[PDB]
Amino acid sequence: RTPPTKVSILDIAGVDDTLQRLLKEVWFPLRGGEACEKMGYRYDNGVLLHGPSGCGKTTLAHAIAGSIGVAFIPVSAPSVIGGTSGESEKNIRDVFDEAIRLAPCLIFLDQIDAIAGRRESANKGMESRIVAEIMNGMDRIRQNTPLGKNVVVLAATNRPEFLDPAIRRRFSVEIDMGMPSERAREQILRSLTRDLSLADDINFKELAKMTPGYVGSDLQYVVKAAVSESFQANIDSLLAQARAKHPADHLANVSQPQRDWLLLEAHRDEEVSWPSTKITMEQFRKAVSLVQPASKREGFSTIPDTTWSHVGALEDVRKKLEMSIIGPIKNPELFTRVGIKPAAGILLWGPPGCGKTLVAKAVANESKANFISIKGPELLNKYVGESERAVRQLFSRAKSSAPCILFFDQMDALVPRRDDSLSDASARVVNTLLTELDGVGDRSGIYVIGATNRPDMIDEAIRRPGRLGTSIYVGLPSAEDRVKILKTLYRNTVQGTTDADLEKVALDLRCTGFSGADLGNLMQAAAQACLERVYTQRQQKRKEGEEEIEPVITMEDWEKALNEVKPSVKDPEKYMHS
Amino acid sequence: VIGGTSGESEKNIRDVFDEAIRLAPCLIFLDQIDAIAGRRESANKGMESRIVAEIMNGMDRIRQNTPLGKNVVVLAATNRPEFLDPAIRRRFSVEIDMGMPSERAREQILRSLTRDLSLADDINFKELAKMTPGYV
Amino acid sequence: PPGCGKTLVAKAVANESKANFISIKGPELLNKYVGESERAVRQLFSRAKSSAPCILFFDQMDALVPRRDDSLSDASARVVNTLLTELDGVGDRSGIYVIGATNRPDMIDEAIRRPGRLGTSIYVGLPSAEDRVKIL
Amino acid sequence: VIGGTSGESEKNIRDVFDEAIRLAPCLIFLDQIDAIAGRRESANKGMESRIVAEIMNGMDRIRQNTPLGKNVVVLAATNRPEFLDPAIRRRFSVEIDMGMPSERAREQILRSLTRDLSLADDINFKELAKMTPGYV
Ligand SMILES: Nc1ncnc2c1ncn2[C@@H]1O[C@H](COP(=O)(O)OP(=O)(O)OP(=O)(O)O)[C@@H](O)[C@H]1O
Ligand SMILES: Nc1ncnc2c1ncn2[C@@H]1O[C@H](COP(=O)(O)OP(=O)(O)OP(=O)(O)O)[C@@H](O)[C@H]1O
Ligand SMILES: Nc1ncnc2c1ncn2[C@@H]1O[C@H](COP(=O)(O)OP(=O)(O)OP(=O)(O)O)[C@@H](O)[C@H]1O
Repeated sequence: RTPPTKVSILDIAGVDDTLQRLLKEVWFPLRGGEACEKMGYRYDNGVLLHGPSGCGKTTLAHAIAGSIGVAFIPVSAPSVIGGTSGESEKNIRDVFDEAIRLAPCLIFLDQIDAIAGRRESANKGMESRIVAEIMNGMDRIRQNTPLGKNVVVLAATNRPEFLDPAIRRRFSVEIDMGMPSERAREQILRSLTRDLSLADDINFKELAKMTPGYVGSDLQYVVKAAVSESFQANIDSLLAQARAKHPADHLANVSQPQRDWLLLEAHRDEEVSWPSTKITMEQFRKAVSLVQPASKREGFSTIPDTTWSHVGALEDVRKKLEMSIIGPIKNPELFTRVGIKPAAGILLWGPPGCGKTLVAKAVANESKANFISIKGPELLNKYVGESERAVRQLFSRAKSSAPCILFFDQMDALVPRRDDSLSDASARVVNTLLTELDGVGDRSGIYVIGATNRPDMIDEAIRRPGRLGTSIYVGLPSAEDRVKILKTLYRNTVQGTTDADLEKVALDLRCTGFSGADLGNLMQAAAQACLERVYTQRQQKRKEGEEEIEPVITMEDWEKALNEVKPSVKDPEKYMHS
Repeated sequence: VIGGTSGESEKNIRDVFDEAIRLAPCLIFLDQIDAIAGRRESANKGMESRIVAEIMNGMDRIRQNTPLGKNVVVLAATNRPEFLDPAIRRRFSVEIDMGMPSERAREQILRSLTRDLSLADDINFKELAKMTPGYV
Repeated sequence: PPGCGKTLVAKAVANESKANFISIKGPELLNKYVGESERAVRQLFSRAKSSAPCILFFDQMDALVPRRDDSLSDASARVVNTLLTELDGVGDRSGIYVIGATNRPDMIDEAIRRPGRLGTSIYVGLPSAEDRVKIL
Repeated sequence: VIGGTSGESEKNIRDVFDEAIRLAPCLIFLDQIDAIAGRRESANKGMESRIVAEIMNGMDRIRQNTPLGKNVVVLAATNRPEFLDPAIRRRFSVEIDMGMPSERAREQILRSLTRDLSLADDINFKELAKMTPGYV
């Protein structure tokens, strides 16, 4: 005999719509058994729960059992497997036999991909036999049902693709336990906080709002993180106290962590009373900063220290970018009220080294959003079915977590291989990419940025609206802009700043025919010439006559460097026309 | 037809064909054939390829015995012709396409299901069937 | 031109005839398998044949058709040849009318353009005032 | 002959040859040989090359045993000679070309089949054969 367990039903929240559906399907057959028997109509047999790990699949099942008050038969993935080749099958039979005999009951199959995976992926004669046993059992239930047998088979899996298509057909009802909403997260936070003494400054609503792609397990951890952060005060107190009881002078210290450890080791049997303190909103923010879960293994590239102050000029472009990306992320209220859908993607095109890569990062930084950079051919594999699968995976990861900027550097590699016939592998990848782009427009958060030094050979299909429609040109031909760039570069030095010198340098003819990369090089060249002057002068004086070093840079150094240096890019006609 | 040990499956296929040829007139019905005989290139198992071979051998045996007084017709049902091995496709001669279900057919199916239910007078199964395009 | 209402015109014709309509768009045809692509195309025509009158619509044909004038691969060659074969077959029996649409006409094989296949080349545009007000 | 584990395949080949040499007179028929013994350069698997080796070993064993009273002839059928490994080609001595059925050949085949039927006087098998292009 196996009676039900006592689990809290008030623990799970944020699953309003899904729980309602589950109720409808499970309540009628289990609770009103006499009614269903009289009518003669047939009901729901199998309920499959899917979604990521730690989503509360096992808990939901346990809760449902306890709440209804029916008999719970837990079937875990390795619980039925025996030693001899026959005991496993015998046990499966006994499980189903006892289950049909005693009613009402709930059979729960936790982690089903370990028992019934694809029969083509299993070359063993035992695994295929087990799948067959399950099928046979399912049929037996269906036949017995009109008498008074009431058993519902619940099941939980982490991946639907690994399951055998045959068992998928057998199971009729499916519930997706995915990613929660703002309201849902708020509820989860309250459930966890329930046993804690929160301060008045804590607003769970604010936490929930500023918590984008976090799951039930993640929120659980954020609460735990806060607990550890608060108890740092007690650690400091103990350290001071220990250094007074056992001084040990300066013999116990070589470093800081080691000395702390040693003091505690000496104490051992010393019991201390811990005061119950309340948590602040500041402690939660600190805890949040140190958390990185769920989509941590994705390959999340951290945002650099690049701001708008690092980019000289391009003020028009800055404003346009703010509208498109920062507009929807920071002000969702504004967009919903006016009536327009949020963006999908932009394309940065123009001459090399003009700040395209920088702009992408800068925008990501500003928005305080996530950033992923895939450059040129970082997709392709040696196998026949991995490149396409990988692309699919990227979009799946992006869909799961948002806000994020997906950056594709040098699209000049993948896109031109369409207009002229070359390969089959390249064809499959680009077609999958087009497919993935089309399959996303509603439920944004993921903004795709593309960059290319060559706008020439690219397929018009990719350019079409809904895919990468906003074509932003990054070029450089004006005087005012150059002065701003010079100031921006010479801003990051640390007396003598000299503004007048910067303007004059910009005015010169040689400077007119330059680019961002060229100006950077000029600055470096000037610095090198200055070093030569400092070295020659200092060595002569020290040897003949130790003095001080002068890092100052005058105009003579700039003038000499300017005379020598020549431009990189020659013809702008190629970029503009094509 | 699938068993536990690597040999019982093949033995059963033989027994099925043997009893079938012995007793006549009969109709052998192979329901869902893509699970037994899929493409031999897509099956990396040594048992699956062996089963396809057993079916082929059985087919030949029937052809030889036939002029005596053996009358057996092999019916088969599949959901997808692409998944079937081109070899077995060649063996089978007659093909019938049971396509898109009709208005009349849907009406009949609805009646079969409703049979145990107490329907009201305002319900017109004919109207339901008409406004039900691509449902199976 | 791109986005002139090709889909709308196609539906209007189909609706008026009170006939069936099937729409297969560009890359929503391609699979990972090799020998299944040709069998799938055969299946589409078989389904269309079974339920006639029907209009078979192919949106954005710029993908499949240009891979003839220049030697790319073997897979693309088989698919296009099967398509040409399927088109030639349907003409006397009829009931199934194939409509193709593309925003780009340049690189296309003249063989597909020949009368009896996709021979009737109709040029479409969008320059009307009344329509623009409705869109706004 | 192919099994599940890496060894059962080879064991079976041995058993086939062993039983065959023991019992005489017999005819061993290898149907579709390019699937078992293809070119060893085109097969990057360590199992396929090993199987070709097993066949070669078996062939030698027969030659040695022969002067006692062992009478076994190995027949084989293939669709393409170019796909076969040059090594096995050398082992095999006699070759028969079963070519394309011409107008004359088709006429003969028709007669073979009609043999048990009561044909009318208006039937000219010669006319049928003439107007039957690519039939096997
Ligand atoms: N939605 C949720 N609400 C509240 N608590 C949750 C939720 N999801 C998980 N938890 C906490 O995390 C624990 C793990 O839940 P559970 O084991 O049911 O997840 P799961 O999806 O079944 O994981 P797996 O399928 O990998 O076993 C629970 O004991 C619970 O305390
Ligand atoms: N406006 C700018 N401000 C600061 N640095 C710049 C600017 N433009 C170019 N650079 C310098 O050029 C380098 C490359 O910039 P970025 O990669 O963004 O240019 P790009 O247009 O992507 O061309 P490419 O990557 O092909 O060189 C950076 O390391 C940066 O120091
Ligand atoms: N996704 C859609 N599919 C079909 N019709 C649409 C769609 N969106 C809008 N419409 C209708 O068509 C008109 C807008 O025309 P639109 O510019 O979308 O060209 P279309 O040919 O209809 O769409 P598409 O170019 O995507 O095929 C509107 O009056 C609207 O009622």
